[PDB]
Amino acid sequence: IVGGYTCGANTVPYQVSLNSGYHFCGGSLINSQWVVSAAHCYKSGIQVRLGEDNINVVEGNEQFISASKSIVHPSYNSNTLNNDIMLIKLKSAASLNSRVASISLPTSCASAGTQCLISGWGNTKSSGTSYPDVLKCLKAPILSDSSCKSAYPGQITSNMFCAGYLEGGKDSCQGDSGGPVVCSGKLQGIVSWGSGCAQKNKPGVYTKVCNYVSWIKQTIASN
Ligand SMILES: [Ca+2]
Repeated sequence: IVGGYTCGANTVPYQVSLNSGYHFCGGSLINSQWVVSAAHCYKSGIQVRLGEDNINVVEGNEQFISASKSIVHPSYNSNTLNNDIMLIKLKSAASLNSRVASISLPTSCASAGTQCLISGWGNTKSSGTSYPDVLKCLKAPILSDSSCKSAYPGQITSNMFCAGYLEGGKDSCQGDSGGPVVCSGKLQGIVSWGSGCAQKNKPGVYTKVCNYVSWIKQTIASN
């Protein structure tokens, strides 16, 4: 997250870290046994880390649970990042409490102008690299589809939305991928892609979760 603020420990209780020996992507806990993330975060050997703030220090509220099954969206296209969403089943159910909690799926899509909370452990610089140990937060609005398509001609599908600031300076970034965009208490987006981080006229692009709720529910019901 570039241009954000330190969330505070366990104030984003649905945020997870995906770990394969190191943090590599975020995700969101959507019930006690399932996480949603970005398909471009797929790999084998995932351990899901819940209840994290500092990802390098054991602080006392963590739950570390390995994945038993990953399901990348059937129509994921790694060249265009269309349908950049996957589901991860945990080997055992998490213990839910005030600091480890699920986030609700949306019943409707959020409109442009809605303010959302984006969070993650990704790079905090637009030029260069600096990776934080603690969770960073950013409040940002959903942008109109016209402004999103004007920023990224030929690249925005119906399964994507833009959020952020056209002036630059505030954005998600590398390492935030897969993490949540929460608006009015619902998961509306997944950190997916962008050109660089926090550049002028290049806002973040997010998977539009409201388009996937039927697939998510059906998949969980059968796996
Ligand atoms: Ca920790």
